[PDB]
Amino acid sequence: TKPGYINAAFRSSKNNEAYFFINDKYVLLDYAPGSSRDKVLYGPTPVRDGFKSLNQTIFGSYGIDCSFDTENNEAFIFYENFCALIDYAPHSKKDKIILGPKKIADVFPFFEGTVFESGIDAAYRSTRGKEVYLFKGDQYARIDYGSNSMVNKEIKSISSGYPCFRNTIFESGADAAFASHKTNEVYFFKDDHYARVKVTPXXKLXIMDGVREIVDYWPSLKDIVPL
Amino acid sequence: TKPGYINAAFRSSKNNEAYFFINDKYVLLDYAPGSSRDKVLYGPTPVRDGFKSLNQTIFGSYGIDCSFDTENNEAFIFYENFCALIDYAPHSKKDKIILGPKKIADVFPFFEGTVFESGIDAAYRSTRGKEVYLFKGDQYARIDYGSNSMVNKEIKSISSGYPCFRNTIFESGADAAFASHKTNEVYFFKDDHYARVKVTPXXKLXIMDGVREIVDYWPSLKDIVPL
Ligand SMILES: [Ca+2]
Ligand SMILES: [Ca+2]
Ligand SMILES: [Cl-]
Ligand SMILES: [Cl-]
Ligand code: NA
Ligand code: NA
Repeated sequence: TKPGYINAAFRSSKNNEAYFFINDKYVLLDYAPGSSRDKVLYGPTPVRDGFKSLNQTIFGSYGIDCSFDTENNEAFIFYENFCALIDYAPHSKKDKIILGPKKIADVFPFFEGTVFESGIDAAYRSTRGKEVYLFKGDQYARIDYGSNSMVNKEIKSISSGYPCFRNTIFESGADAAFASHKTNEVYFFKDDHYARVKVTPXXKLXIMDGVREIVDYWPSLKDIVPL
Repeated sequence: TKPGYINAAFRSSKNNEAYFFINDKYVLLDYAPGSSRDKVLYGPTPVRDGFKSLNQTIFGSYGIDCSFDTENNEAFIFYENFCALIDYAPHSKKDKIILGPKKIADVFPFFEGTVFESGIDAAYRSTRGKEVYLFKGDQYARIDYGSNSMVNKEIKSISSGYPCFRNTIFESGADAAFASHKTNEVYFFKDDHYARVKVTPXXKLXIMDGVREIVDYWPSLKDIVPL
């Protein structure tokens, strides 16, 4: 990810809302999926100011570079080789850390000695059980955070797993991502571009309307992107 | 540093007291300098329990691998490539972070592109002004935290700065160190050994009574080191 662009994202338990992490700040967006009533609810503002529990930690100093909602008001956040499980309390505004900060390889042992050990580019919550897809360069992992294991017991290339990404900028990786409130729809970001994808746990599907520009799709981000 | 051995140390504002950092825990010690009557004041205890402002940080998780006092009830602490200025508030147990957690080359930018950038081995407070000696492998630096600069133009080898360490387990580095309450005496740790040294911001040091065993010098730490 380059300066100013979306480096992390996750879906809120609050309907039709998502947190986007850029540099060392965040934006809370009502990304209005399936309509055009998008609006920025909060931000741009420092992670250290927004989520005070993160203020005097690595996440509050440097921001957050990968994430994904788990369940309820919880989400895993990453910065380089460290990660944390947080409660981002969207109603009470009373964020707390639940786990860590801990090295990725240690919260997720199966990642030790892989490309994810030193860091993760992007991730999103599967609709399926406790499954998660994570991306590092052109590689991706599918995990189960309840069993804390790799579902596909093998780390495979993105094109092997996302044919819709072949001959696109996403074939080689993503800046950030997040699962929509819209069942089985996923957003992938990369530079000033986004891909709205429809997935299905049976390997093969589609990009909806090709690769477009983030600010064309969400005019409310017009001069927030790049930051 | 091998597991169970002293990984960091700094001198307390309270007379003849010091904090020794071992694994993910620490000991508070009346180390009794120039006299005897050593006594363990607290611990061993997880850093995350004794210092709660650090509980949910990389320090609470992994411990401290390098440190040095500055002035008052403050100190710089380290863990790999991250550091933080803390208030250990010895009178009240109400430690708080004052700065960081943050990358070393970030707080001390002259360490950028240096052997110090990825981590520091040991450090001690100079009696002179706001100077500090830091060691990594077999070399060391002399910085000033007031001007936040390097006093010594160049990173020098240990044997060059410390003749007394020639042909000693210390010329290849140390695990930990701290300045004594007793003027210009410094303690250096390596495995089960230690050198009590008489420095003098200059050229000619001397190891008082040779290299000895930590537990023979501090009988109180005898069922504790190694941990
Ligand atoms: Ca990223
Ligand atoms: Ca050390
Ligand atoms: Cl993400
Ligand atoms: Cl030290
Ligand atoms: Na997601
Ligand atoms: Na010291």
